Amino acid sequence: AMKLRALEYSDLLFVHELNNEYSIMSYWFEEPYESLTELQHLFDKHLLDESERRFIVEDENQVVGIVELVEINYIHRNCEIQIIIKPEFSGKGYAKFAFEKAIIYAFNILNMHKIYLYVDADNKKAIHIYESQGFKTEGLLKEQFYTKGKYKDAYFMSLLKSEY
Amino acid sequence: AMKLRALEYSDLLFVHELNNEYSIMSYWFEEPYESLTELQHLFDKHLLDESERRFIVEDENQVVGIVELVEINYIHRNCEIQIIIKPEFSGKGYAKFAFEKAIIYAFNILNMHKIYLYVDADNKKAIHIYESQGFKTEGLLKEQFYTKGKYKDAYFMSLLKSEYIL
Amino acid sequence: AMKLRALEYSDLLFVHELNNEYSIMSYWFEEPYESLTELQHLFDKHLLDESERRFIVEDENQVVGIVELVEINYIHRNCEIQIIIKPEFSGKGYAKFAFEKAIIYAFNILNMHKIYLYVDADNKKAIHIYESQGFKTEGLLKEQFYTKGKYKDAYFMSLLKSEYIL
Amino acid sequence: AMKLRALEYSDLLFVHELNNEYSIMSYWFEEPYESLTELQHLFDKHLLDESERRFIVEDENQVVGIVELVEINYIHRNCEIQIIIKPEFSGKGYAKFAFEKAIIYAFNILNMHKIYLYVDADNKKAIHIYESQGFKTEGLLKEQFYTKGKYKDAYFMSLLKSEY
Amino acid sequence: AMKLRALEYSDLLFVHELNNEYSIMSYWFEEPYESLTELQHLFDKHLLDESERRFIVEDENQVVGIVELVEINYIHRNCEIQIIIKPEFSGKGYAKFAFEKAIIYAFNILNMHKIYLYVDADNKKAIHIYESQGFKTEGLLKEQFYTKGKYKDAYFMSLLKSEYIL
Amino acid sequence: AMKLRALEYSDLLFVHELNNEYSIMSYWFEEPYESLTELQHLFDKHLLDESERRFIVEDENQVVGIVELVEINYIHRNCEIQIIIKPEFSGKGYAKFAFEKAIIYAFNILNMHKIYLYVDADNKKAIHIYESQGFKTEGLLKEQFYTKGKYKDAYFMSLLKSEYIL
Amino acid sequence: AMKLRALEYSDLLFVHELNNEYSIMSYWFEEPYESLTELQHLFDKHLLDESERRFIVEDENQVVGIVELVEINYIHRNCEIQIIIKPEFSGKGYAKFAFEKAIIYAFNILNMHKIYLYVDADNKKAIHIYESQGFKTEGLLKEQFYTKGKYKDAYFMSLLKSEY
Amino acid sequence: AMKLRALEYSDLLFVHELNNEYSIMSYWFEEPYESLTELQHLFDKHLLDESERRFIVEDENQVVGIVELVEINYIHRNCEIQIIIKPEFSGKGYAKFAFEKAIIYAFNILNMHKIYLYVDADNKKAIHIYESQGFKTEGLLKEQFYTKGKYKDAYFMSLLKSEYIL
Amino acid sequence: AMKLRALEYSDLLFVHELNNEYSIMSYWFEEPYESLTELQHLFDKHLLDESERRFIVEDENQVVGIVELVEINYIHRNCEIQIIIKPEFSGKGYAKFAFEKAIIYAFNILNMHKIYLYVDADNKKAIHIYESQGFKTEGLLKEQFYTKGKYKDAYFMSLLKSEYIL
Amino acid sequence: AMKLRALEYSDLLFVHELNNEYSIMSYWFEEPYESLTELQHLFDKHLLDESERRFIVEDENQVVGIVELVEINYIHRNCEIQIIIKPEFSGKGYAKFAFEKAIIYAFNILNMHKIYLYVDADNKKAIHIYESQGFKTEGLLKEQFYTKGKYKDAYFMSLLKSEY
Amino acid sequence: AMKLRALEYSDLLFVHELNNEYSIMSYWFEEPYESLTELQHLFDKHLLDESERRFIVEDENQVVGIVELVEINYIHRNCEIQIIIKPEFSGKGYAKFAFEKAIIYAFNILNMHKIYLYVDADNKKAIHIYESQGFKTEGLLKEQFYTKGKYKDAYFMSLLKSEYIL
Amino acid sequence: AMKLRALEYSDLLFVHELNNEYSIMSYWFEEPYESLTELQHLFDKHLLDESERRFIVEDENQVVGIVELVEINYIHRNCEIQIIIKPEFSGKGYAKFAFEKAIIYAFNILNMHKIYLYVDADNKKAIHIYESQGFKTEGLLKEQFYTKGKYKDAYFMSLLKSEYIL
Repeated sequence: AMKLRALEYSDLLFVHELNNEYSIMSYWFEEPYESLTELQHLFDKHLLDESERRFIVEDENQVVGIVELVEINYIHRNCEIQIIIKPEFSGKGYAKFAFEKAIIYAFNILNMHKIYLYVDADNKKAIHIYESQGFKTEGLLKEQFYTKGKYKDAYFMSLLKSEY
Repeated sequence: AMKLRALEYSDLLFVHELNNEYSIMSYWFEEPYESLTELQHLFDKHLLDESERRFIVEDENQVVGIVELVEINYIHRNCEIQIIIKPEFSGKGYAKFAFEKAIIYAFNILNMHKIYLYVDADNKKAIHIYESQGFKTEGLLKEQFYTKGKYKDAYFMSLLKSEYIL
Repeated sequence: AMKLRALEYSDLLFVHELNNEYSIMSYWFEEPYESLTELQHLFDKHLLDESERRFIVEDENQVVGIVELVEINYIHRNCEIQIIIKPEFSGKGYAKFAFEKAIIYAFNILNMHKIYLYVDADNKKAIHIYESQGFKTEGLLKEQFYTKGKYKDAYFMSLLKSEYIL
Repeated sequence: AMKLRALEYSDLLFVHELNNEYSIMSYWFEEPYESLTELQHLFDKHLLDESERRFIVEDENQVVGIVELVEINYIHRNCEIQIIIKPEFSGKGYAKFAFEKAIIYAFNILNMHKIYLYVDADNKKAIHIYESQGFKTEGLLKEQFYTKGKYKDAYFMSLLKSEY
Repeated sequence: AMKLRALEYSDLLFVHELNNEYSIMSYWFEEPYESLTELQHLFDKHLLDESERRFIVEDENQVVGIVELVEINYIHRNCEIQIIIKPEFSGKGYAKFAFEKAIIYAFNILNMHKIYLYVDADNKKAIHIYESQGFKTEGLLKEQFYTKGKYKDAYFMSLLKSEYIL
Repeated sequence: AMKLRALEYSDLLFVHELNNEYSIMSYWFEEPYESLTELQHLFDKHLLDESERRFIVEDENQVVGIVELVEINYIHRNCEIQIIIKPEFSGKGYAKFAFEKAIIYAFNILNMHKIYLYVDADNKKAIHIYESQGFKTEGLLKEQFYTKGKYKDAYFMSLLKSEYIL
Repeated sequence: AMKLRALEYSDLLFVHELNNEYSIMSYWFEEPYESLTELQHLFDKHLLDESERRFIVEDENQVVGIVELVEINYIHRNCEIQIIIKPEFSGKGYAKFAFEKAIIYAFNILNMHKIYLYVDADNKKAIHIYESQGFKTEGLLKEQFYTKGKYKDAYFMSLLKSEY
Repeated sequence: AMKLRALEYSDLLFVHELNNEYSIMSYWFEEPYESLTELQHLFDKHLLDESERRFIVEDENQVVGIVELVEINYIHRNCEIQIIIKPEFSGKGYAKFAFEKAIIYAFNILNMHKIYLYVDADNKKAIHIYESQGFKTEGLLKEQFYTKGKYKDAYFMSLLKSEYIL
Repeated sequence: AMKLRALEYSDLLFVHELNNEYSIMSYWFEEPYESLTELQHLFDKHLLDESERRFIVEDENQVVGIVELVEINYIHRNCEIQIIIKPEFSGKGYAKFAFEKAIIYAFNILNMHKIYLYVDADNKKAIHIYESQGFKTEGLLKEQFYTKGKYKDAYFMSLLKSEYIL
Repeated sequence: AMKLRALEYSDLLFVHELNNEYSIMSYWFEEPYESLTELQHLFDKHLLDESERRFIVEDENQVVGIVELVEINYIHRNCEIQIIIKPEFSGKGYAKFAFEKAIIYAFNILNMHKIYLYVDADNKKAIHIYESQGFKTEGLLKEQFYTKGKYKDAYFMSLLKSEY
Repeated sequence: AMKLRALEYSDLLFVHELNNEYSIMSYWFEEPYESLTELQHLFDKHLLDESERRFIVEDENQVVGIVELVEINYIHRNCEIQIIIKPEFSGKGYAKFAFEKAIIYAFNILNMHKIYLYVDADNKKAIHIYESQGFKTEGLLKEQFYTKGKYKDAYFMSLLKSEYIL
Repeated sequence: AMKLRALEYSDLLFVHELNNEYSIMSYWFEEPYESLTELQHLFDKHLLDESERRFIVEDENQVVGIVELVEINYIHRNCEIQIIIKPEFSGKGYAKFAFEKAIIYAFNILNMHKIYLYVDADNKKAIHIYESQGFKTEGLLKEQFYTKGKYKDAYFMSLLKSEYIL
């Protein structure tokens, strides 16, 4: 049994660890540096931010990951989606479930018209996970991000509600 | 023995659980997403908001639900009513008790002239529970809400004090 | 042994209970709805309010009630008096003692020239308890309040210092 | 032609003068002392106070008086009414018009159930003005106010909507 | 030539005049009382309120009215519409132009799915002006408002984008 | 024609001058140093201070002086009175009129039971001006103040309301 | 062994009790009403108030009373003195010691030129305690205070440093 | 002679006009609604925002347009570029000059590694103006925006510094 | 005719001119750098600072200098004195008048017991002006200050009230 | 006649223009972008900043330039010096005078022990102006700044008080 | 083994004890009165005050005293020094160690040019302890302080870095 | 196993110790004085400061040191690097690992173009530890700092990314 539940202050500890792991943040072009105090101040800052919906992917025993619908625009009705499953719990398909539930939330609850995401071109794993759900590559932004000491190309992929 | 009491800060932990259940919030067109900190900040924000009266529905042993009189207008003397009995305690008549007690509170204490509510046209259970108390359908707002990925119609039902006590 | 002391923050919980009992509040035309947080914010708000003196009525064992000198005007030298003894401790004469001590505080310490009160015209018990101390009815405000789904009249009663010393 | 219009900051000057006249304030048990700065701070303080409705009685040429519905309670549905016409403009029936318009506002707009007022027992003028409109004496509060160096009795009068 | 533009702080002087006219506010169940300072503080308060879009209706020479899209919900994708053309400029078709431009703004720019409004059941002028644009009566809320000392019913009318552009 | 009115912010400039004249302040044991900005901040500070009533004494043409009812205590019902007529307008009897009107304000409007004042034992002019109105010396505080490089004694004088009406 | 020590937040509990005793406050014309919260807010308010010096009179075992040098004026170099010994500990001369130490503080530390006090004319006890230390009656303010339902005369007494 | 300067508060009025023209905003997928007060508050809000560089495009006589380097990221070293020339001054080549100067600012002063932009797939004029400077289409985001009552696709175009120096 | 009056906000423009003259600030070991805004913020900061009494020295026609009693300690009853007469008005005896008036103010109004000052050991002009009034050298602080790129000694001079008036 | 005077709010207009000129800011590695509002907020922010001393170089008629002693450290007793003369007024030796006066201020008034500065290696003009006053090159920081689309080397030069 | 370390908030309890001892504060002309809350607020106030360096003097087992470098001026490069060793730990040479360590801190870390102090002319113990380290009497300020009900003279002593290390 | 992590508030205590050791700070020209409260306020102050990246150097068991990338400039793309390994854990090579990991962070994550540092010319150990990683001396700032009662020269050393990848 797996579920998605709103992010809570009490969970920031977990979110702290993830945000300070190099391997995880790198694949998503993030910086693996964030004090718990800064994370808590950011949680408080965006407490009423209706452009974001940060969730927690939880299995039958503990929290396993995070999934975020960010840049939620209510005029164009689209939003970016980000998924991060801790490598400790990779091996059990949590990413696909979290992705499906996040898509269902964005379309059926937030009434979004389109979802999009940026994925490292070399991250064929996540690329295939996304393609399985109906996401189609719409762009190839070359040298759009800098990580591991090099500029990396990123696929801009997306999915329309009409296609879902 | 059942009662309604004022919603307390200490009760938010329960309300939180209800505000994140998809099945519960859906029937009320709400969004099943709210951090405990957000709920607390909102409680603090509306602490002195006289347009709201959020009661907790409690039974002989523990809390069971929440009934709220919101959008209380004191010029037109009307307010919206919302009921949410946790499914764990469903089928015990708590909904009817809480709804009737809230009607009495609105008419006899708040001196309201009219009460109204929006109910999904498919929730015949709630429509019947409301009709039993005297609420009559006054409108059908088609595609008025959006839930479960579809636009849902809503009966605007209401009850007048004159119809409730003559 | 009975006494009156100043209302303390730590006492608010007791007050909270009283402020949510419909039976206690209705006779005083108040609304039986108040979260503990709202009561605490109100206590902090009026902490320096010199127009109010809220005393706790305590018996030999525990707190039994509340008395209040509100709307204290220092130019006209008068103030409204309110008393509430929890029904659990009713029938033991606490209300008369609290009324006497509050009158003494108003006249001898606050240097008030007059005390007044509103009492439901049907509440003959409180009316006689007040008349015993010399409070005389000076007005009949018809339909002055709304409670229990009906408009209620109220006696405006009062006692001058010149009548208290005579 | 006479009218009632919401009180404005720009009118406080007038309200200042009235509030510092002994003869006027005395009949209404008020204190004839108020700096313009204090009056402006009080106007700002009660800007969003929904328990009050302060108006201005204006004739065909200038402002003549003030009329206030205060202590507006929306549970018991009643409020106190106060009227003050500057003596310069006494002689033309402005008080009766202002009173009638204030009653109409309280009953037909604020949906009030009862209106009440305190009037000095010796103020037979205002007493008769009020009795003409249907107000009935409900109480005689003796020595309820102190002015001109003596305690004065005050009639508590009122009018129900059913009677109006 | 007629246009709708964003409401500006400098325009409040006009809005003030409209917010204190009994005849205008009555048909919209509003209260004809608002100090210029209150209106300014409210404008400042809702400056960043994305649930509102308050347009001023202007003609070839001067301002004539105000049309507002309020209660903009971005989940259910619906909003309420309100029109007020000053009587001085009535009978010139400004109301129809402003209403149609506001409908277009809501459907084509705000990406709204439905528009609705409350109209007094006696204001057949406004009911007809709204029916001409495609609005259909979806409800009759009896005694829903209180104005001119009487409880007034209100037609809940609405228009769907699907019905407006297919 | 002479009058007393409430102290206004616009009057502070006048006050400023008086508050920087050594001759005027020394007799009242004050310090002749006060920037206009400090006086304005003090006026704003005590704007809502109900313990003080600062009146301007105005003649037929211009402002001539200041009178003050300070340390107004509403439990003991007394207050200190202070008067200062600019030497430019001295000798015309303004001080006696201001004293009489201030006493009348304290007794008849503020409902004071007693008025008191401090006056330099050498200032026989002010002493006689006070004794004319019924103020009687109740104390001689020796070396109570320090001015002009010397410790100065002061008469504590006062007048009861019972003596003022008799 | 007796001592005087600066008033501390931790001692306000004691100061609370004293301030709510009718018999004690009455003799000093104070009002026997004060919540602990108000007392703490007042302590915080006057934390940096250099016009006051509030002490605590402590014996060999516990706190017994309070003594305050208030209205400290540094131009005229004088201040009012107030002493309150809890009746429980009356019987042991704590008031005389506290008074002497407060006088020594005012004169030798604060460099005051004169000390004064108000004492109820009927309080012959405190009057004699003060006269023993050299205080001389300088005034009789009749009906200066109101307590126990009556106006009471108060002796204004004082002591110069030159006389001490 | 044409130039680019920093956006000043005094310029906001001009911006205001541009930000309320439907024709100008629709092509950039913006909403043509913004009170002057909101624009001023936004200018003050982002005054210290180092992620944005908003320049005014000025000609020999007056201000003609705006250019903007927004979403400036200093880790990945890229930023979005936006340009708007008022239609009154269109056809004179101002847009190309502004684009060139903004690219030069981004690459030579901000040390950016890449610039990118969104442009409506139908706006062939802007597309060619961008392609002239070396911006190459890297993506086609279908139904990425909503304007004029229709979902619109957008080319994601961009230019690297290595292509600009080569 | 010469006088000393309280320093006013409006006077800062003059003080500014003096606070940026190297020759003036040097003899007083101050730094000849201070923006008008800094001077204004400092005036506002010390507005209620009772440890300072900053007088402006004025003549028959215009302002000429500034004399200040700073570091006013009310336990030890001593304060430092500083004089600055603008060179334009030098050689007219303004310094002696201002210094003597300040001494009188300190001893006779502030009730100070001792006055002191630091003076450069080379400024024999100031040393003599101070000795003429009774100030006696009590210390020689070598290399106590740093000005004109060199460490300068300073005479600590002082005057007792007992020595000034016996 | 030339002088240096403290920077004033009223002068920020001038400072605005200079700060938005590309040629000037480039030689000093600054960014030629600054709104007048931002400049005023920065002036207010550093109003009490004792680590800075910003002056204005003024000739017989108008303001000509700016000179700043920044990063004033009072432990190590050193500070950076920056000079900017508007090109309109280049041709009259204002830079040398401003530099000399700033050095005199830093050493003789601020009691500094050492002054230092960064100058573009290609800016032989300013380099020689500085060398004339006794400044000696202590370092060559290669690619220390980025301007005009290229990394530029900067001479770190300085002057001790003992050498001055 | 002895050391000096920065004063910590947790250390205030000790400092409090020293700030209320008459014998200790007297020799330093301080007032033996300070609530723990006042001391804490002052510590918080001067938390970022670079003019002060308050060290605690600790021994092998526990805290023993406090040594402070105050009035640190960074233009003239001088500061005042104050030592207070609790009498319980007197006669063990802690004063000399702390004073010498503070001198070293001022000259070698803070880069001060001169150190000075005020000492009661009767405290020959402290005068000798200071002379042993090189401090030389530079002034005699008579009646400069007031303690134990008498005006006390004070030696202004000081030490130059040039005299300490040549 | 050794690692670098982000500096946490809970780590400040460790930092506090290091920041009060004269031996550790002197080599980095810092002052060995800092209360824990000041360090906490500084951590909170720079919490959102993107110009700094303060890492803790941790070994297999406990925290051993600190490394810092400060003065991070994103236009010129450079930053200063600082390292401090507590002497207790010196000699185990932690400093070289921390330096390498910090350089990697600056170049590969922050995208820095150059790193630089100041090191005491006598600290040959740190100089060689830096030269091993490719840092080359670019300047000799003589008498650039003041510590241990003497002015000290410092090597300005640095490493480009082009040299790090080559």
